[PDB]
Amino acid sequence: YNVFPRTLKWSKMNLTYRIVNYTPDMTHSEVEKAFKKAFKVWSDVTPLNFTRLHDGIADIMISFGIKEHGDFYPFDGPSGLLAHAFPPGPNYGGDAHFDDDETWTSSSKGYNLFLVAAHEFGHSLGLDHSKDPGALMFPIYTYTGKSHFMLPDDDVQGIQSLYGPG
Amino acid sequence: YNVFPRTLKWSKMNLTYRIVNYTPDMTHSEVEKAFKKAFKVWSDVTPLNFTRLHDGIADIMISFGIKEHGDFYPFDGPSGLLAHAFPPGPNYGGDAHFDDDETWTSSSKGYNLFLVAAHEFGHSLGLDHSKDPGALMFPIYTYTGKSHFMLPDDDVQGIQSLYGPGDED
Amino acid sequence: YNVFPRTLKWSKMNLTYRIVNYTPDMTHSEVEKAFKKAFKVWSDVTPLNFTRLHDGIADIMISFGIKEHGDFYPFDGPSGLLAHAFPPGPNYGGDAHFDDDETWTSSSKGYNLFLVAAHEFGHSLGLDHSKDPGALMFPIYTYTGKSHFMLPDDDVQGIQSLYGPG
Amino acid sequence: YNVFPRTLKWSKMNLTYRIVNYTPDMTHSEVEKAFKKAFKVWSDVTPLNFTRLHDGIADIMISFGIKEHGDFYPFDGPSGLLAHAFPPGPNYGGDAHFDDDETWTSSSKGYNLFLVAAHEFGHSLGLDHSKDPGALMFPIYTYTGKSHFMLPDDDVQGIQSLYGPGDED
Ligand SMILES: O=C(N[C@@H]1CCCS(=O)(=O)C1)c1ccc(Oc2ccc(C#C[C@]3(O)CN4CCC3CC4)cc2)cc1
Ligand SMILES: O=C(N[C@@H]1CCCS(=O)(=O)C1)c1ccc(Oc2ccc(C#C[C@]3(O)CN4CCC3CC4)cc2)cc1
Ligand SMILES: O=C(N[C@H]1CCCS(=O)(=O)C1)c1ccc(Oc2ccc(C#C[C@]3(O)CN4CCC3CC4)cc2)cc1
Ligand SMILES: O=C(N[C@H]1CCCS(=O)(=O)C1)c1ccc(Oc2ccc(C#C[C@]3(O)CN4CCC3CC4)cc2)cc1
Ligand SMILES: [Ca+2]
Ligand SMILES: [Ca+2]
Ligand SMILES: [Ca+2]
Ligand SMILES: [Ca+2]
Ligand SMILES: [Ca+2]
Ligand SMILES: [Ca+2]
Ligand SMILES: [Ca+2]
Ligand SMILES: [Ca+2]
Ligand code: NA
Ligand code: NA
Ligand code: NA
Ligand code: NA
Ligand SMILES: [Zn+2]
Ligand SMILES: [Zn+2]
Ligand SMILES: [Zn+2]
Ligand SMILES: [Zn+2]
Ligand SMILES: [Zn+2]
Ligand SMILES: [Zn+2]
Ligand SMILES: [Zn+2]
Ligand SMILES: [Zn+2]
Repeated sequence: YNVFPRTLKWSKMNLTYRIVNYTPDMTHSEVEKAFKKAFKVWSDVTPLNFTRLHDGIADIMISFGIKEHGDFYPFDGPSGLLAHAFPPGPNYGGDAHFDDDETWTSSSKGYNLFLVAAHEFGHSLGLDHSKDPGALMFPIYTYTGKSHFMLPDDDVQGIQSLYGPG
Repeated sequence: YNVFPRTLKWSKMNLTYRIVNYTPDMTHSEVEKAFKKAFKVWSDVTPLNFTRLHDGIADIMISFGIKEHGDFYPFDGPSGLLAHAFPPGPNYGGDAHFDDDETWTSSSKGYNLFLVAAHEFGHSLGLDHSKDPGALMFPIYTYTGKSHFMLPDDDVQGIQSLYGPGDED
Repeated sequence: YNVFPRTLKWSKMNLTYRIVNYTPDMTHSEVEKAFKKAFKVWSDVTPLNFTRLHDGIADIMISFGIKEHGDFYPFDGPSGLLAHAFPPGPNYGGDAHFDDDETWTSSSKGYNLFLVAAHEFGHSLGLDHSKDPGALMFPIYTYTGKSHFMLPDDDVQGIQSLYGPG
Repeated sequence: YNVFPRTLKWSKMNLTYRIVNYTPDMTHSEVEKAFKKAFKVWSDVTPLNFTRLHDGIADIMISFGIKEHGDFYPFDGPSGLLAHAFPPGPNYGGDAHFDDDETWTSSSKGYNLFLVAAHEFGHSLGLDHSKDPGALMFPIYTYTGKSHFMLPDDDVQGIQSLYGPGDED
């Protein structure tokens, strides 16, 4: 027999990402910074490193889309589903899509992109939803106003359980 | 925290299905009996339970379509791809699609719907194709009609590696 | 230059149809009768004839589907959009899809299939929406209880303006 | 009663568009200037009006995507198909898609976004490809950058056969 085995973790520590397109809501510079900072969340506590490619295929393809946007898991217009990502693996594995029917922001007016991305990249790297209500991997969006992100211990233990400490 | 599970499987034992639409080739009643039996192939041999829904969102959405019918697996007219099913997962996950350019039956003629459905529902549950030529999960159609259907050992081991044996008696 | 020319009418009077699949809500016999009767509406007042095929390609392919069902014009779950059809032409032209997230009926409990089909086949044959509130080609569903359908004069004039009288 | 119109065209002169997302290759501002100019190619020469929407449902939804991006017209990486647009109609009708595996510019380098958009928007409005090698609707990319853009006669005749000339002065 055969089952469908999942890829439980990336078998390499060095990963690439490509920002394929850009939301109307934020500057390219703001978007870029949000994603760089969201990857940093995970690289800061593991041996994982993240390199941005401008062209061609990277492990983690990032794009913004609305409704049916190419994977038959359509988004839903404003609110509800915010974004989704695929777990580790080839092709669509690791990739992240953000519903551009949301208003994305570098602060408080709409969804904070850094925080939603950081959550999504947890998925990209092998983490499911946490049941701990303080966790970044908890299913619900929270934005504290705080200018300095610290990754909650539950997420640190989760990611470390896959990759070890940095 | 939670890491994703080891294999694609359902994380709950109680599953629902919906017959979204029906083939011209057989009565509603024959289609329903075929699919009920196909699920029982798997429930008999694990702790899985299957309940039919008449409408709304079920885990396993069953439908009959031809050519482009809403995914990346277009059908191809008569013979060829008979049907396909998505592995366990949300939305399209677990769904089962049957090519209605085939002849579906409850006999030895055309393609026996019970047998192809039993096969497809292994995919819906987490089994890919087997290489064991006696396996129900073998990717080639073979008709048998034994009064008491026995699931081949290779399929019993595959499915129980995913969900365990359920009540062994 | 080129525009995209529409096919304004079928260039043949004899047309075929295929019922590809069947709703859960009605017997095959009931469904069959509804479609036969809905075609009859248009054949009764024009030289058009309709032949049912069981297999292969016919001019008017009839199927029931939910959500995304193969043409990127998805249905919408219960209520709202009931069905849609394509105007005359090859391939998808003439075809009719019915949203099987509606309850279809031979009477009053849910949508009367005969009446919605008859409307859809008006589209299949080259008619747009009527502005006359009594017309079968008016955009809004009405079901009178009446056991005997008579096609409103506005629709008779519309279809005849394309094909002539029977 | 109403028979369908003779050609695929918009049955209203006031049309809206939405820039759903943006290419990495150019600033928001450059992208907006390119598209505004592309629409003005057609509004200058018919009674058509185009208004930008910042969100929601517009007649013409513009977006940048790669490979499978939600239709039956997957992109193909660099060169090849540059972009495609649906003819006038509801939902996908009028929408314009640009392959972001191309290099989009506001110069002679890569593919000039203004020119490819001007071309695509003819499709969004009801023009198919022309055989006139000097036509904007010719299916092959050619760069010119004349300060005052003149729409070629073949494209003026095509578009006005659909919507008339608007104010001729
Ligand atoms: O789409 C989403 N949710 C649902 C999916 C199904 C459809 S639905 O249920 O409507 C929405 C979705 C929701 C949230 C999300 O990203 C998330 C998830 C959790 C957080 C968080 C948090 C914090 O408490 C706030 N700070 C202190 C502790 C911790 C970290 C920083 C932020 C973004 C990403 C996606
Ligand atoms: O889907 C539909 N409508 C909308 C489309 C956009 C989404 S929405 O606006 O929610 C619904 C739709 C609606 C209706 C429909 O079929 C129709 C349309 C009109 C009729 C009618 C009628 C009658 O008045 C009743 N009798 C006496 C005169 C005449 C004929 C017999 C019946 C079915 C077919 C499709
Ligand atoms: O679509 C199908 N396969 C290919 C078609 C060609 C195009 S493709 O090559 O992509 C896939 C397809 C789909 C479903 C199928 O269902 C199947 C698969 C296997 C069987 C079987 C069998 C037995 O040998 C007969 N009995 C004794 C032992 C076992 C069990 C009972 C029956 C139906 C079989 C084939
Ligand atoms: O995708 C495209 N075409 C093919 C690519 C190969 C795959 S395919 O063969 O399917 C289609 C494609 C898409 C958009 C294009 O935009 C176009 C099309 C034509 C032009 C032009 C031109 C001129 O000659 C230059 N100037 C003087 C006269 C005219 C007008 C101004 C510019 C952009 C051009 C090509
Ligand atoms: Ca990937
Ligand atoms: Ca949303
Ligand atoms: Ca087939
Ligand atoms: Ca499912
Ligand atoms: Ca057809
Ligand atoms: Ca509906
Ligand atoms: Ca390309
Ligand atoms: Ca549109
Ligand atoms: Na947005
Ligand atoms: Na069939
Ligand atoms: Na139904
Ligand atoms: Na690009
Ligand atoms: Zn997606
Ligand atoms: Zn999540
Ligand atoms: Zn399918
Ligand atoms: Zn199979
Ligand atoms: Zn359809
Ligand atoms: Zn209608
Ligand atoms: Zn496209
Ligand atoms: Zn073109």
